[PDB]
Amino acid sequence: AMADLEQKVLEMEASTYDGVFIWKISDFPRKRQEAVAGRIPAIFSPAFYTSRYGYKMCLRIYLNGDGTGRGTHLSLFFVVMKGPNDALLRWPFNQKVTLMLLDQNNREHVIDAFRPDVTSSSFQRPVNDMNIASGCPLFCPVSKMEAKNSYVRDDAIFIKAIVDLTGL
Amino acid sequence: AMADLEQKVLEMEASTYDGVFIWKISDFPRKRQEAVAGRIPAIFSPAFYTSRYGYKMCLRIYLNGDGTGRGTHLSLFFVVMKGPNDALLRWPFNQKVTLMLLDQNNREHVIDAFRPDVTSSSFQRPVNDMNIASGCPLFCPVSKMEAKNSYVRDDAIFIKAIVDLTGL
Amino acid sequence: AMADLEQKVLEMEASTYDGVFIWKISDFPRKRQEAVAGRIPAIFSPAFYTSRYGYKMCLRIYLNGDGTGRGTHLSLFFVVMKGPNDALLRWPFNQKVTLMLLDQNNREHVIDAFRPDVTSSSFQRPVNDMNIASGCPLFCPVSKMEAKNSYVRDDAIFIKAIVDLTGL
Repeated sequence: AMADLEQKVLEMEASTYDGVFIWKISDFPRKRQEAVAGRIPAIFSPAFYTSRYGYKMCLRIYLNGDGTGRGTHLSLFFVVMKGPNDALLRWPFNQKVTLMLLDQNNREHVIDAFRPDVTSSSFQRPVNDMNIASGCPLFCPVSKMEAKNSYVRDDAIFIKAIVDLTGL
Repeated sequence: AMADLEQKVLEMEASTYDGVFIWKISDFPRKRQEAVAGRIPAIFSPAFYTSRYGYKMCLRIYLNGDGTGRGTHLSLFFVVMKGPNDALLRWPFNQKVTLMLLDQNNREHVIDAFRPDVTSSSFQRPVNDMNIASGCPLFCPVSKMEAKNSYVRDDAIFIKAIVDLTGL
Repeated sequence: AMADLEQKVLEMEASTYDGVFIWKISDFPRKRQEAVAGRIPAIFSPAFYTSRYGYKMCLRIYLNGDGTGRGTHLSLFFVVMKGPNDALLRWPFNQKVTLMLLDQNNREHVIDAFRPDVTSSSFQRPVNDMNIASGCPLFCPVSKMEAKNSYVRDDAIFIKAIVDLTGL
């Protein structure tokens, strides 16, 4: 209950309530290796929300890829989580989501966006803590970022997510 | 102790600073019974604020009623609390307050509102931790909500408070 | 230890993310003496930010003065701190800053403002936890506030900082 409180505090510290989230991933080189090695393929980010009492969401990343991108790309996914106020929200979750890998030279960010499918189980009201993730298996070529460039800086990268709030 | 810190974290986690607060009350059936039994007549909600450094407030609810509503209605009250920045605020507190019991079918919420009386002890600058509560003794007939309907769902209800910020 | 987590909780509780910060200093008389006595000349305030992922900053105050104000005035300084997202921000920090000592009678606040100098090391990207502070050595005559008046009330004063967000 100390790592539980510690974890809670850590979660609160990272939460945002306007649909915009910036996830700094430090110790990049080590985590990158742990992915390549197959020890820790993926990492979950802290949770964030669409509004003070809105949808609860988090991100999941595979530094060395997943599925169609396994070993060739950085795969990034969006996750709808069971939120405390789900009973008050509209389902399925259907807000457009934009995912980005920030260029720390601020000249060319890697960006992609997707429209949730109303028929996918990924966006129905959560029964478990997290619904099945969905996103970009081929988000970024390992060569592009990682292998230097301006995405990795001082052994860290920044992932940014923007959830369109239209209709909320 | 660890109970002190843990309590602070919970408070911080529930705080809002824009005059809007949604209070989710879980274990509704049990709490409802504890009120009917007379063991725990009322419950206080976590605190929320009108602005980052605004008035501090909380709600107090009697699942089996208080005063004129005892045994017949759900009584809901508003409470002005001693805030850390009270010295910088205007007194008496005189913002219009709207109290709601949310319909989880989102079609017919129970709603009431009141205008604080500048002559009431309930709204003067707090001397004690909490001023005398003020609100709605006959907020909602026990029959309406509670006894099924669409207010209680999966053993929980949602109370919402909106403090008008005109002039702040 | 616990003091580590307790400290983090304290910092989170005080943080703001819109460039506006109000610092309540309690036990004023005692702290004032500790300054006059030379035991504790300065005090740092909790940190606050320009935006959710913006610059990290704090204030430093000398209740009995510093440098040109030592012994005659209250000296107040602004501090740019190493922030978690500095890599994504523009450097040097060059936002106009307004510092205030609030009149609790709300009629005459002590106010001053300054323009960061793009050539000062105080505003370059932080290498250490905190850059050199800069601000107002002659912010307020010890006679004005402190010595009574309406700045000190119930043994407390309020310092307010407003960071102009133009261009951010």
